[PDB]
This record gives sequence, structure tokens and C-alpha cells, in this order.
Amino acid sequence: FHDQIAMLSHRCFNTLTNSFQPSLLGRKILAAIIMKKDSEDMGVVVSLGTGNRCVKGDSLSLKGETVNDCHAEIISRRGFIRFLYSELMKYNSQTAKDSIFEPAKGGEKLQIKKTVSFHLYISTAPCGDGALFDKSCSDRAMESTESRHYPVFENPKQGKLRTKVENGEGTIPVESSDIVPTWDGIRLGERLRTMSCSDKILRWNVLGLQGALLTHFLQPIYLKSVTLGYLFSQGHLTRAICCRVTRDGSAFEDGLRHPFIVNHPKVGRVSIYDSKRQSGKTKETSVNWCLADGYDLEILDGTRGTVDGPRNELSRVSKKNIFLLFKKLCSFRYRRDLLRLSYGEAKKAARDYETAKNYFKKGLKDMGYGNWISKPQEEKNFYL
Amino acid sequence: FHDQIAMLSHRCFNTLTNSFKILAAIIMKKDSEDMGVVVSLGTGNRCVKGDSLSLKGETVNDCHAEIISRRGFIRFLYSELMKYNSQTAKDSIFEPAKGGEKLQIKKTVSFHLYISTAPCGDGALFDKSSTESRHYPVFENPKQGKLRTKVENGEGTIPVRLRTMSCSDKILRWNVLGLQGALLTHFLQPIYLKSVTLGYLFSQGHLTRAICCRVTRDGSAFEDGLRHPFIVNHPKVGRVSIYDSKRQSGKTKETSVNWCLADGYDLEILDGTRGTVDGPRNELSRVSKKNIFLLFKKLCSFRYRRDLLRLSYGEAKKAARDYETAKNYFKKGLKDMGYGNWISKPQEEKNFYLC
RNA sequence: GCUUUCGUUUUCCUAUUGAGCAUAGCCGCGGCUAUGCUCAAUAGGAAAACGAACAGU
Ligand SMILES: O=P(O)(O)O[C@H]1[C@H](OP(=O)(O)O)[C@H](OP(=O)(O)O)[C@H](OP(=O)(O)O)[C@@H](OP(=O)(O)O)[C@H]1OP(=O)(O)O
Ligand SMILES: O=P(O)(O)O[C@H]1[C@H](OP(=O)(O)O)[C@H](OP(=O)(O)O)[C@H](OP(=O)(O)O)[C@@H](OP(=O)(O)O)[C@H]1OP(=O)(O)O
Ligand SMILES: [Zn+2]
Ligand SMILES: [Zn+2]
Ligand SMILES: [Zn+2]
Ligand SMILES: [Zn+2]
Repeated sequence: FHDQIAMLSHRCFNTLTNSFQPSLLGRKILAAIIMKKDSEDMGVVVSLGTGNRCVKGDSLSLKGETVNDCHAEIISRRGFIRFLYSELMKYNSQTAKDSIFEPAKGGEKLQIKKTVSFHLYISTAPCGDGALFDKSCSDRAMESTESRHYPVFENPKQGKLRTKVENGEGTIPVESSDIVPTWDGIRLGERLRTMSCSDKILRWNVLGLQGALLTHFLQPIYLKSVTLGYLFSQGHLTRAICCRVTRDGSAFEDGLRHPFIVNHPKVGRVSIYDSKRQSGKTKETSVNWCLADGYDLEILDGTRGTVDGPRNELSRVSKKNIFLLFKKLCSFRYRRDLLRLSYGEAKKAARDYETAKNYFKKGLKDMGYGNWISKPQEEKNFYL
Repeated sequence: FHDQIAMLSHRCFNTLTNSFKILAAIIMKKDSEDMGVVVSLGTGNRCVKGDSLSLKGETVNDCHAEIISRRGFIRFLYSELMKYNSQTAKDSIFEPAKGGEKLQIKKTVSFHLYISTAPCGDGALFDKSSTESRHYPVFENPKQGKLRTKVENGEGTIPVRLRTMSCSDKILRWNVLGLQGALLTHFLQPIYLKSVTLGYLFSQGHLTRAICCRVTRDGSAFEDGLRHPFIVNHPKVGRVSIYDSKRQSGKTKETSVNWCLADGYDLEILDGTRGTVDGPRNELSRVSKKNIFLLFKKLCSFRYRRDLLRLSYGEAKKAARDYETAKNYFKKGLKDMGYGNWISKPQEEKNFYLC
């Protein structure tokens, strides 16, 4: 099953970039999101991302003209958001049966179908909490019929909240670092910190894959499976994405309001590993692709968060673009009240998601993990 | 021009540190031909917490670079005014003012400011997106111009628990109310700046709004209301031609450094977290409000002014009706333009009697 | 001891400008056109070795 998913992703990517320059043959982390219409359906790759770089501290934009992280699975979810936006433009009364959404209780917001299953394929494991192991301890693949998760908590430093920092390799925890995120502080030379990968999947599961922007229109979309081409671990990943939150009993889950409930998807490894993995050859290119694009494999610069080339125009997976798509959806959905408001105010306007996020940070702090280190408030709130 | 200012400031810093990062400095120029000499110098990017507050004003609060440099310059001005006498008025930079009651600085002498980076607050609100003489600010979003308060454990600010105002705001307060401090308006006319040199960041519209031109956004109705001899100063804004192109994202030193012309080689170190001298003995800071009050009392005793020897620090500060009116009008004008409310500390901190 | 940014050395290619040597051609002893090699300056792309960025697994 996982072998089919990996072959699907690799085939789509290779058939897309067959006629491009050879300079794309270097080391790259390839991450895709594949949809399955039903159990018997073969499945089609619905979102493709590459790139392993983040903007520099000076490169940050007060008008949202950068992609803060160009990472493989992060770009994969940005393309997934673009796919969801495109589908919501496609979604209507006539194509409801073919579409991938069905209205929830009251019809205010939609949810994915139960047959339609989402599977996040990644070449390697997500950075941060999901990478607490060693290469020589990479466990093999077994076929378990049960859906029961077995997370591991052997050390108190496992499960904390971590951040990836510019110029700084690895993932650094969210300690009680009293440096409040401030814009001009960063400009004068304070490091920029970004929420890590697995720490940004805990949210996708406790809160939603759609982010806080998209929860105004659809119910939280949950991963149905995570397939890893490399660095797969059962307990570590299962803790990192779904059950680090509920280590201390159901008191965390029961407090969380519907529909923002925890969810333990199925995890898996590709049937046959890929032999080639060299430490070097890492390139600044980032390939972004959505299913609605066609044959355009957009190329970006991760050191600067913009399109590769001397022109270096605006990309399409950036906060400005995603907010333009937000405005397009609002115009399509007649969301006039939210159509004339700002960015951070729009993120906070999701009362349910905001309260769920606050409960998330409160519980993460109570279990001795950490708060939710964020960007400066004037960077997460801008106008166009 | 501005490259000369930067080189002079940096060589003076090196000269002070030969016997032994952000920087602000104030230099004096007797004339165009003269090279110029430093009078104030400071560093630092820290502010005290909410637990080290002093009811008697024994601890310095705002430990940033520009503010401590201004302080130090105030101490130099106290020493320079004390050195005045009728025998050596010609060689001194002071001359009697109108009415003969108060001194003033000479017309040829000018004061310039160099800041190694854009000041915090409204001075670094721009992303990557000396021929002139007119000031042209930029007003793009309502966020620009809002008063900001320093945060604890950080270089940045937050828009408007102990709270201190941002560096750019304070350098607006100087330009409006002069550099002469609070207790020296009895005997001294206000002293202003002439130029500003931002050696590592620069915007021809952002700094002029940060320091000078934001009190002129809604017209010239703020200068006329202010009473003479208090006027808004517009220093000439410049950037060093060749700058350090490389940005350090690592940790920095929190200790502030200060020096003034009258000190000589007595470089002083402070810790911004607490507000005391760097040392296990927990020494009293020589630039604290206590020392300023003591020097003011010494100046009144020397000048045979027994009138102000009875009053306390707060009473002496409010005794000058013109200056307090100028302050109150400045704060009201900042409030009126929708830039926020100047967070004034309670009067109990500065209302103490020496024992 | 594995896990983004700075640089140093070497190699290769493309583009622009200038000089030296040799060959073929033409015009009124002189001058001009084309080709091969060497050097000097700048821009872009690729690879190898080494060094530092801070900080947590
Ligand atoms: O870019 P992403 O990795 O997809 O996540 C970004 C952003 O993180 P970045 O630092 O990378 O920009 C925010 O994460 P933090 O600021 O907390 O670190 C978060 O928004 P919040 O700050 O409100 O949590 C999230 O938003 P969402 O919840 O919708 O997924 C989303 O923001 P964008 O939609 O602007 O990309
Ligand atoms: O010593 P500084 O850092 O340069 O600032 C202090 C103080 O500011 P902070 O308490 O924030 O550090 C006062 O500002 P407020 O807090 O009261 O708003 C104000 O003196 P006032 O109490 O009279 O306002 C000011 O300037 P000034 O020279 O006019 O006094 C000066 O006070 P000191 O000169 O006593 O240090
Ligand atoms: Zn990552
Ligand atoms: Zn689980
Ligand atoms: Zn500052
Ligand atoms: Zn001005």
C-alpha cells in the first residue's frame, strides 16, 4: 500500500520535471499529499513540494511577501491549502457528489468524506520531535491490522515543543526564553525562530491540517495516514503527531471541544527503502506544485523566500498569495464580514479554533513542554 | 561629512577602549574647519525589570545607548556650566542670554549624534522593499508613529508593571524639549542636535519620522504652541557610505557603557537588567537621579541660589513653570495625534528628600 | 559523533574588452578583413577539500 503511494509520488514528480535542467538531480527532500477517493481507487497525487530552506532574518517582510519555511512537508501542506482553495472554488451544488467535501452539522462548514483518505508521503521523517532516534536503529516494516497506537515517552526531553532557527541547524526547544518576538528586535540582529515540523503536525491533528485561516469554511481535516520513505519510527512518530498531547490521561481530550478532538491516523513505511542518501549536494531550489497547476513546477529561493531568478518576483505559496486566496474564497463564499479585516484579526476571528489553540498551548505548558513561540505581532498582521 | 562623524565616533570609542555592538555618541563642533570632539558616548539595549524599581531613585531605569549617552552629556553640561566664570567667558562655550539671568550655548558651536544602528521603536519599521537639506518622511501605515515601550529580556519594543518608552520616542522628546535635562533649565537655555548618522541602517523617511518629523505630521501646529526657548529640532540625517554589510544573529552583551567629556577616561559600565554598576559590590550608578540631584544642589549652592536648596527633586522639577508647561504640552500633543499616551512613572519615585 | 548560513584554495565552461605571435586575402612603402594560440580585467554556472557560525539530540 505504501509502496504504491511512494511510486505514485515519484512518478508524478519525475513526469513533471523530465524536460527541466539537470541541476535538479541533487539532494532534495520530496514531500507530497495523496488523496484516495475510495478504498479501491488507485489514488492521485494532489500536492507536491520540495525545498529545505527558510528565509533569513533580514529577509522577513512586513507585507507578507516571503515563504518563511520552504520545507518539504510544510510546502506540501501549503500546496495542499492551495488545492483545498481550488477545490472550494470548484465545489458547488452540481459537483457535490464528485467533490471531496460534505456539509457538517447545520451546513455551515464542510468536512472530507469518510471514504476519501489523505496520506502524507514524505521522503524523510519530519524534523524535530519525530526524529528522536538513530539511523542504525531504523526499524523494519510490519503489517498490523489493528489501529492501536503505542507512543514512547522514555525521557522528559521527548515531546517538548521545538523550533528551527535561522542560521541554526537542528531543532531548538521552546524553553522559557523570555525574548518576546519583536520585529525591530529581529532586524537589529535577533534570531528568527519557526515552529518545527512535528510540532506543526501536532497542530494539524489536535486542531487541523487546514490551518486557522481555513477553519472558517471547513471542519478540521485530519490526516488518514502518514507514509515515510525514510527514517520511519512507530512510537516516536505516533507520539509526535497524535499522542504527545494526551500523555497524562483523557483530561486533555475531554476538555477539548468538538470538533477539535485528537486523532491517531495510520502510519507506514514504503515497502523498499531508497539506497541513495548523500549528506551533501543540498541546493537552494524549491519546487512547488499543485494538482490544478498542470505542468508548471514553480521554482523558489529558500534563502530569500522568493522566485528563483534575477527578477525574483512574488511566489504563490507565500502569505500574501494565501491571503489573496483567502479573499477569493471569501468573495466566492460571500464572507464580506471577514473580507474587510486584517490577517491576525482573521486568525483570531475563529473563536473555536482560537480557543482550541489556547487550550493546546495551556496544556503543552502544563505538561512541561513549552509555549507557542511565534512571529512578531506586526509580521503576523499586515495589509495589502 | 557623515563618514567623518562615524569615523570620529569610532576612533574615540577605540581610544576609550584601548586601555581595556550598538553605539550612540554626541560630538561638538566649534566651527566647520574644526574636526570635532566627542562629548557623550553610550551603548546598551536593555531596560530594568518590574522588581528593581527604586522609590528613592537610586537605580537607573532606561539603559539603552542613546538615553545613557544623553544622560552622560547632561553630566558634562553640569560640569561645563560649573566651570563658567566672568573671567573666562570668551574662551568658554557659554555666553549670557537675554535678561542676564541664564547662560546659553554659543551660536557657532553645534552638536551632532551618531547611532551605530537605527534606534528601536519607530526607527526600524521597514523591510527590504549629504546633498539634501529638506526633510522628507514616509507615512505608509498607521503602525508608524505609534509610541512603543521596551520589553523585558529583549532588544525590541511593543506598542503601547513597569514600562519605559522606546529609544526613538525619547530622541523625539529631546528634540522637542532640548538636551538640557530637567534641572538645568533654571540657568541654561535648551541645547539641541544638528545631525544624525545611522551607520548600519538608513531610510530617508523612516528615521526623520522616528526622531524629528513625526511631531509635524499633522501640520506645524505643534511648534507654535511650544513656548520659547523650546523648539523642535531637525538634525540633518545621513548614512555612512561604507557600512558593515554583514548581520550577526547571535547573542550580544547586555551591559551598557557610558562616558562624557568631563569624565575624561572614566568609562562607566551598567547592567540594564537591574540598573546598577557592573560589579559584585552593587555600586551606586554615577548617572542615577540621586547624583543628578546632588549636582544640581551643588550648582545652586555655588551660584548663591538659596531659593532652590529647600525643595526636593520633584519640587525643584515642578518649580520651573515654563518647562513643566512645555512638557505637559508635549505629552498632550503626543496624545492628541493618536500616537498613544506617554506612560509617566508615578510621582512617588522622584518625590524624595535627601537625608 | 551524525543534524541552515558564512567564507578560503583548486579546476572547467560561457560572455565582453585590450595586447603579442603566425597564416590567408584586399586597397592606396603604408593601411584594412578573417582564423589558431598565450596573457590581463569583469559577470554567470558546476565540482572537490578545509574553516567558522549557535544549540539540541
Ligand atoms: O508557515 P507555516 O509553517 O505553514 O505556519 C504558519 C506560521 O508559522 P511560520 O513561522 O512558519 O510562518 C504560524 O506559526 P507560528 O507563528 O505560531 O510559529 C501559524 O499561525 P499562528 O501564529 O497563528 O499559529 C500558521 O497559521 P495556521 O494556524 O493557519 O496554520 C501559519 O500561518 P500562515 O497561514 O500565515 O502561513
Ligand atoms: O533618566 P532617563 O532614563 O533619561 O529618564 C528619566 C525618566 O524617564 P524613565 O523613568 O522612563 O527612565 C523621566 O521620565 P518619566 O518616566 O517620568 O516619564 C523623566 O523625568 P520626569 O520624571 O520629570 O518626567 C526624564 O527626563 P528629565 O530629564 O526631564 O527629568 C528622566 O528623568 P531624570 O532626569 O531625573 O533622570
Ligand atoms: Zn522542517
Ligand atoms: Zn496515537
Ligand atoms: Zn533601543
Ligand atoms: Zn525632521
